[PDB]
Amino acid sequence: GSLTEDGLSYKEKFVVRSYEVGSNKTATVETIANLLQEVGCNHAQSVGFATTTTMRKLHLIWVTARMHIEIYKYPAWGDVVEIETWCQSEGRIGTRRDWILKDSVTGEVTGRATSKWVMMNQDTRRLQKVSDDVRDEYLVFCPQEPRLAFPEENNRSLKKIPKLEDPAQYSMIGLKPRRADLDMNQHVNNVTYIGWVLESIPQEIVDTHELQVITLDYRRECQQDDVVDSLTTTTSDSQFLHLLRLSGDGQEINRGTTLWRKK
Amino acid sequence: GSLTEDGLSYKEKFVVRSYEVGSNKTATVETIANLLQEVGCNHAQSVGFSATTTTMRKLHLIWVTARMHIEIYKYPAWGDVVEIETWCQSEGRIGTRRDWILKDSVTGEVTGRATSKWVMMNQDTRRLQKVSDDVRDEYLVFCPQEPRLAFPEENNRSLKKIPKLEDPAQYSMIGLKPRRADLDMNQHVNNVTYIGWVLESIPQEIVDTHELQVITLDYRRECQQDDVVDSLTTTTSNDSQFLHLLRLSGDGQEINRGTTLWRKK
Ligand SMILES: Fc1ccc(NC2CCOCC2)nc1
Ligand SMILES: Fc1ccc(NC2CCOCC2)nc1
Repeated sequence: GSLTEDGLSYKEKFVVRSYEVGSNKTATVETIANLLQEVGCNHAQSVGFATTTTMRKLHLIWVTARMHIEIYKYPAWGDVVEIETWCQSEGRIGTRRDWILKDSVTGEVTGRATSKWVMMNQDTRRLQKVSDDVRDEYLVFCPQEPRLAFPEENNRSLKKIPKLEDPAQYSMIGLKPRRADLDMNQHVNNVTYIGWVLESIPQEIVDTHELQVITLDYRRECQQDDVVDSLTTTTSDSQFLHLLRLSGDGQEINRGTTLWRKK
Repeated sequence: GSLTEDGLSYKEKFVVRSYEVGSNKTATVETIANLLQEVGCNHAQSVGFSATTTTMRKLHLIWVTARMHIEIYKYPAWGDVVEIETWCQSEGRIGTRRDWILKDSVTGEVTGRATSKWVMMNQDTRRLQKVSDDVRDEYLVFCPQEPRLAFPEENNRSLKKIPKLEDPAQYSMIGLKPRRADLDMNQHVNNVTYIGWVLESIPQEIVDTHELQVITLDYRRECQQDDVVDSLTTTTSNDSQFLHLLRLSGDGQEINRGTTLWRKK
């Protein structure tokens, strides 16, 4: 991979692997989500980071608040997908990371994604606004004019998500992470929550539809010793409302929505 | 990736990804195992098995893993390039073998090696069977004719018999179940998931203070997408050795047995 000519964005090419595809021989949305985090990580490394010097001094880290992905075509096993990524400040609210996915052979846009990140103290887990000190440290690596993967006014990436009401239409209970679900810092990888959300969608929907859009809000982290319940209700194309909560006390960890198109 | 000059083996380079590494910032043994299956798949495709032969498709036969044996000297770090070479060899009518050698791309040093035994099985009845002369002749033209072994040694750990763990187990992880990411393109549980499940019953303190050097896993029965598994481990031993057993949560039907060898960091 490499930074682009202006040094304000980053591109990387990936060849879709045999174990990365589902039963239609195309990349799963979890493989796509892993590729998004890998290209994001390579972008941060390329510009010297993903915490700044002031963030390290104050024990602050970036945490995902929201992930939104729209796929038009899933790349097939053996296909090359090119992913471009960039960051932008959202004032003191936090930061945003966007991605564009393209078919390497045709140059056609096959997907797009956007994510909202908030600053959090590593130890107390207290959310915070971004200080002007940290904003100045990453502004030199971001486009100055707004650049959006989802520019449209009133688009799906900014819609409020309601809380699923019991009883859920579908459920998958007792989900728990194994060591492969953890990241290098021993926290549950953000992509695992995408998998857990999808576990409560009936297999018949998966067999007859393709996932077009997924919006996921992250409220609380699942610990390596926690147990999760995945809940889904049809709200409709087929649309669903999702809720992930702790198996015991019912504490919310995520809420989301999915939109599926008939094959 | 590409077939080598003689067309009897295949090589491919991989850059270790951020989500592929553990707490030491080096590739997990499950990432290594996924890379082994990917290079094996690319080798089959390169020689026209886009991995069953013509006779196998006619007779509804498939290759299934009977045993996987991996030894790692150095796990590649996040961002490192690892080169993997793979080849196949017939083992008469018993089945086939696939071997791998892992190297550090920069130094050319061997950092790991693996070997696997595969048996023929009817896709529908699940009945194991011997390799016919016709099947053997269809893949012999893609294998080295002289024996080529990743574990040539006359007393290697890749061929040792594994006993069945006796209850009570010293350690256990119960109620393990696959999610959609654990399935392969044919909706079967990926062979690498069983490696993860075996490792779930090793205490975290061993993982934090030791590095996994060797893993030998026997595959007896497959876990369905709706089955539930229990992972059992007992210490048998600076080095620490363990005996492992995976069995169905309900009736206790064995799905895998294995051994691991760990060295102190
Ligand atoms: F845009 C991103 C997305 C993820 C990331 N880093 C995490 C993903 C890999 O292991 C843990 C750290 N950085 C930037
Ligand atoms: F050498 C090998 C190893 C595994 C494999 N099987 C593949 C079946 C589809 O999912 C990816 C793995 N083929 C060849």
